[PDB]
Amino acid sequence: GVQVETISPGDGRTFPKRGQTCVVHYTGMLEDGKKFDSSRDRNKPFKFMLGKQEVIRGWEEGVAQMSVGQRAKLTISPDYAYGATGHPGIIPPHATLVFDVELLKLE
Ligand SMILES: [N+]
Repeated sequence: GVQVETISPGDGRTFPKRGQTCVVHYTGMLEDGKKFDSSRDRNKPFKFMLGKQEVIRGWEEGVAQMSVGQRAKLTISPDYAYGATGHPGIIPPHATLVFDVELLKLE
């Protein structure tokens, strides 16, 4: 599943609901700490609509437990990310992913 650990608290009241657009900044890493993706490097926030499955299951379930303004570390198992096949060339098979995610606002 996905484990959510707080890095900096959000408002503790406003939680994402299915259908809303989450605007986040994130950095993805492999178990070892190797960065594979980061909206922060592109200095452009990433947006996705909750419930539309346009992101991995771990994001759908983990970001829904975060509140606006919160920054958390999500540790995601293979079955909630890219599974056995992974994404050859970027993500290994059966990879446990770690994401540093900050929820900036909801639209
Ligand atoms: N995959």
